Amino acid sequence: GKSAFVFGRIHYISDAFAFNTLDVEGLTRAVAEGCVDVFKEKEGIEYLVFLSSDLESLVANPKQLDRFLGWIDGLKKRGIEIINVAEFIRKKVSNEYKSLPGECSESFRINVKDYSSWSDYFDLSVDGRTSDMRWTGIRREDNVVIHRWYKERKVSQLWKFAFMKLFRELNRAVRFGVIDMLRTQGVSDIEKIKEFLVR
Amino acid sequence: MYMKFTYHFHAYQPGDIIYVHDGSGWDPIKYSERLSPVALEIREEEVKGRNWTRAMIKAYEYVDETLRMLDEGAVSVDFEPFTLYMVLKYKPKIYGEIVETLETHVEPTVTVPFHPIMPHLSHFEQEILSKVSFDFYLPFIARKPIVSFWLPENVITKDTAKIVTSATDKDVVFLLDERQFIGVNIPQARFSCNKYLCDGKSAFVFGRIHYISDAFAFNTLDVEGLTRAVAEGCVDVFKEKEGIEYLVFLSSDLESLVANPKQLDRFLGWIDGLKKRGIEIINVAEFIRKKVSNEYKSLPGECSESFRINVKDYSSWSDYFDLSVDGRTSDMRWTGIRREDNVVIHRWYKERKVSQLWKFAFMKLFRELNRAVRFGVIDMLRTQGVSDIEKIKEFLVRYSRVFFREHYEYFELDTSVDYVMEPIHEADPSLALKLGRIYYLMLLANHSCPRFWENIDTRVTFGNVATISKALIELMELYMEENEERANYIFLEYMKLLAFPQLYYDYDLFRMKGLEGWETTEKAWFESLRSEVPNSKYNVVTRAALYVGKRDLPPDMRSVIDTLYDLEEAVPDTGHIPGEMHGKWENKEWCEHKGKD
Amino acid sequence: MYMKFTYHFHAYQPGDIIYVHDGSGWDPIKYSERLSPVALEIREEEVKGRNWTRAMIKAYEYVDETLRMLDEGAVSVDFEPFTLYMVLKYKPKIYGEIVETLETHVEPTVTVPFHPIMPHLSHFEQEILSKVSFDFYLPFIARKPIVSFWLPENVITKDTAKIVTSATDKDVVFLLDERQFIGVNIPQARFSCNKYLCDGKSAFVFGRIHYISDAFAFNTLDVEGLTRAVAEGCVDVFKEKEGIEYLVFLSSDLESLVANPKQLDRFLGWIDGLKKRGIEIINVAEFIRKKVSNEYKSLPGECSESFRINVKDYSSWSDYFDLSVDGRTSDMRWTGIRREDNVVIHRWYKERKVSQLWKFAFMKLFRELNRAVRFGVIDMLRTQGVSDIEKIKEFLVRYSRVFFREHYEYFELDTSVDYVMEPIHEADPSLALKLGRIYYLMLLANHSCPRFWENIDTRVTFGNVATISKALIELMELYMEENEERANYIFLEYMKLLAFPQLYYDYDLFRMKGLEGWETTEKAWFESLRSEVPNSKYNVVTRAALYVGKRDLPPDMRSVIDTLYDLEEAVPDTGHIPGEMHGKWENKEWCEHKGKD
Repeated sequence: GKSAFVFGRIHYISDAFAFNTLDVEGLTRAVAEGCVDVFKEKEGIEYLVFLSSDLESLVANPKQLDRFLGWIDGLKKRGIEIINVAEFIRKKVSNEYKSLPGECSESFRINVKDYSSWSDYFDLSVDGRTSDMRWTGIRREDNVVIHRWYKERKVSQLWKFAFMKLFRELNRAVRFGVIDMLRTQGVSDIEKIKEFLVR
Repeated sequence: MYMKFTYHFHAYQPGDIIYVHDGSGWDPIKYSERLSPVALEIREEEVKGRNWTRAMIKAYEYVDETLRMLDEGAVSVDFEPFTLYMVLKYKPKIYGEIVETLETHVEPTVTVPFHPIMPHLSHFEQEILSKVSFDFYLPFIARKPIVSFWLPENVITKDTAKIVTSATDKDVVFLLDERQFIGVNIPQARFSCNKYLCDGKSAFVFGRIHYISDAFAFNTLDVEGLTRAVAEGCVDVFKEKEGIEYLVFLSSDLESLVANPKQLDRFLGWIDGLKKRGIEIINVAEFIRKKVSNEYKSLPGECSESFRINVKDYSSWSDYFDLSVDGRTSDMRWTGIRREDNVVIHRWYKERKVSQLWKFAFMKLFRELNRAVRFGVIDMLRTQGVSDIEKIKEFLVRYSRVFFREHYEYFELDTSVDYVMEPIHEADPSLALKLGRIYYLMLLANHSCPRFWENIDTRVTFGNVATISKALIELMELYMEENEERANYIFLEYMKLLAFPQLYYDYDLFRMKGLEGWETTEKAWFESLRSEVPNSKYNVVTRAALYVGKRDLPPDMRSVIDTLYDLEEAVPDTGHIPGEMHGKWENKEWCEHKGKD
Repeated sequence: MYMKFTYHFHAYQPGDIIYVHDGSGWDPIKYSERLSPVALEIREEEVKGRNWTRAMIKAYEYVDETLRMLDEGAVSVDFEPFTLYMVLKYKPKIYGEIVETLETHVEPTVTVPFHPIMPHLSHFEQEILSKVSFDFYLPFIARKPIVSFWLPENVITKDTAKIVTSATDKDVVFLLDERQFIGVNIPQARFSCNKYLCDGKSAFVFGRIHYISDAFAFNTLDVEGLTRAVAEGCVDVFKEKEGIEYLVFLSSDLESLVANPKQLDRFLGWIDGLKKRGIEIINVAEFIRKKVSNEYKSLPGECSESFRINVKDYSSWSDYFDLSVDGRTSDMRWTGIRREDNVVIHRWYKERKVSQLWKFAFMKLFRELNRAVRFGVIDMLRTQGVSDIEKIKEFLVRYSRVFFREHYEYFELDTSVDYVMEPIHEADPSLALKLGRIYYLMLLANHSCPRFWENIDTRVTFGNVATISKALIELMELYMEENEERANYIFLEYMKLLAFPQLYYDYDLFRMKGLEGWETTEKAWFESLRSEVPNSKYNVVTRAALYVGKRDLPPDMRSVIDTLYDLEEAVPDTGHIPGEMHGKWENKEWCEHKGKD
């Protein structure tokens, strides 16, 4: 019905910062060199390297704030402009930034895998993509229940499925309660109840 | 750097055969070639040939001189067998230089005779071709425990991989394109030593990066851009810090080194640029050996069955990627059909859209012709007391020593009649060697090339059809000698070539769905078949079938084609192959044949 | 009793045509017939003919005399159009008697010209045949608001039912077999006035009881047993108490009335026995009318869309029921394939098992030949300015007035060239009427009969092939006159008949699975094709194609078949049809052709 823009982070560089597995030189090179699009540099076409992490990664260790500042500084020194995903798109559509033919349009539509995530147990992926098995305890591709290591023992993740399922039922019990009781008060329009719950 | 780099080059020419001469089958085939003068510019020199094949064979000498400038073991090369054979026959000095290079200086890579799409052949043909590939390459690979292998257009399926790996005791490395990998994403698998399960055994696999390979091959990045794309764009910052070697693997046609006059120097400059960046140039097999030997450091499990990845069946290195719906390649280029939604595609040619439906019909017809020939061989050998299909297979593999005799003899390998006939020694060699010739003409007729291009009317389509017509008429005539009804079973097959346009109806192609909705109409089919040359009103398939038939058919059958067709319009002239337009042709409007001698 | 009873008889002869004579297409076809003397015993009399068709036409007079002994409106009868036409030409007095009976005494039932399996034809052919069926029957059905309809072998699909019902404004009653019903069990639906949705409109349906019908037709129960099976075995105790009329409907070939010498008297005795039990004999259409008029009492909803039942697509009245896996019939008898598990079946013939794979190939080949003819007609009419496919369809329907001219003229219906050419009056009638002839020879060639029997080598298979060969050679020659390349598109089609055994390979029949596991092997295929006559070494398809080709092919093409084949072995002799063995044949070992005159 509508179409959305989409950007996908690079997991391995994002986590390299967030979990302190590469120094500032390494992070700078991983981006400035590792992500270079030589064709777009030639054609003078802007492209966006987009990374993401929890904000709390900035205090995951006492040096994270300086590391991040040094990283961004390293990139600017490479001639890399730091610019947010929205202002990036805005600068594209405005044609302040040159584009490929069809860029930021509905011919540049890509797909996204249903139930994929940014933080799933990737070591169990069978398609090289992510899923939601971490929160359900079930790998969908072969419909099996997984286990994980915890304090030296393997633990079934079956409890997550039950937890999730139970809450679907509690959630509905509460929602129907609200609707049933508001009905007694002479409120029949479910859309008015929705607007209320929103307000 | 811990990054290593290598390049693989694949060399192949379909040849310029327009009419195979009659022969007994006891010797390699002889033939008439197209006369279509053309020249290639290499640096400041012009290299001229009487046809494209002969121009390119001369060019191969310049390529070899350039490969000799590289360090030992830097790159790998496969030469398609009949291509190397044509070099041997035409310019044995050039063959000598190339084989010396393959022996000592570059890693030799095994590939299939006649460059068919392997998963578009029956298992029986694939089996014979796989065994012949390793035999033909014996002089270059005899002592090697691991060998790399080049499937034509890198079109692979698990079944085809099983046939190939079953045909040798060596470990195989398949050279592929990274867009073929599945069950892992591209960055996740990149540059590591991965393996691939082909059932009974596993193979190593490496996948090229097409955008960098093509930036070289089609001259869209300068040497500095190529150097940057590799040294920077491919860096693995983690492996650099861990001191773990990884391989950036690229591949192109060997002929890309003469795609324009500066290619040879661009390539040398690129390699020099990488070496100066601290990147060692090391071929795929040596890279694996160093990982396996622990001379290089590995990720846990690297180079073992723990590092298995999957490859998409029917994927390739050269598909029409702009039509991909899964981010991977397929074989739609050669079949005319996108598998994911089962639709017949179109492509542009001379600024009009042309349905690719003809490719499906051509492929399907050849599957049928191939079996008619194979079953004819099996049937006639049965009449000679040979009933064991495995002995027949052995004979057909050994017959490559007749077909490529001078190559095996160059390397002091036995090509004698007694060697070739050994598995079927109860059979009359006059009949058996004729059947071997017929079988090999059929194999030669399965070049993938016609289906690579958007337009049917090319010299390679003419060649495939003229070659299979030779085989069919000879097989028909063997059955006539027996006073057999089966002779007309074979005439039926030849009639399907002559009456190629009728296959739209007979194959029910009207039932298929076009991508845009018009590609499977009668109008789209017939328009796709229109002649591209003014001196023939017939489509190229009919044209070639007539060209051979008017020479070879028995008199009654010749009178039939003389009545139905204007035989003066059966000429070898065809449309040009778009990829050959960089040549300096005497006739650049179409692919001529000068017929005065 | 409230029970009502009726019988339906279906009359059809494939004919004995062995070679159609050349003709312009302006007149009905003329032809040479098989000379194979045979006699039928009816009561104490012998009825003799020069061939089976002519013997049976004489027999029809005895059948008519017996039907005239029944009460008015008791039974229904369909006569296949060309069968009735052959009666008219050979014995017009017998045709007169039959048509008088159809006009006044029995309910006339519409059926399709040439008795093809309708769901085994393309929609286009089915459409033409459906429209012709109602036109041909105009003299018998013009004033009727409801008409019964006989699909050959009762093979039906919802799509075919839609084509048939769309071809008339009348309500249709389909006469079927109760083993065809689905979505209801047999006792649940039995004897009621049910309907059937064929999309836009609905039809009435009645399903025969095969075991009682066959007990009569094959003489396995005496008259008292037949009477009991109906009056007792079919009683609906509830409807008897409720006073609700119900119809026990049975059906057989009309020729079952001469399957042995006592059949006619058995039938009359059976009807007499039922009437004495209080059972009124009333044809299907009259039964429906009485329900609809409320002269009879109905269950709530009876005879309306409320009483809809379903019919299994591809079910029939005569399938190999011993191989059924769902308790219903199918079309495996004619295709050679059981649909439920997709396997190729075998049957017994002369105490050996014979694969039915040949039936699939024969069916598939004819689908292709049919289209080649139809597209040739459409293409050649296009060259005459006729582009509207609907006008072409109208012309092909009106052409039945040429093909069956004497029948329409008997009933004072317009058969003039101006009437027939009206929808395509811009076209040259010399060409158009030749194309109409060619199209109708193709239709005539689609008799279902060859595929009914277990063995390919029969006079009906010979006839179908000889007839389609005539059409193809004529169409080829029309294209030759235009100096067209398309002439060899048609020669290809004829070559597929000549080289019929090669279709095992070309149709990839080796990929199919046999029921027992051997039915799809090469050995099974070739054994199935072996000649059943000592004076021809060729399979019956090749034999017939040669028989016509040696007479009709242009001289160059005749020389080709003269070189590849022994034309003295192209004779019309074939194996016998198992169902004709009750006849007294001059040669009972095979179906001869005496060729001296």
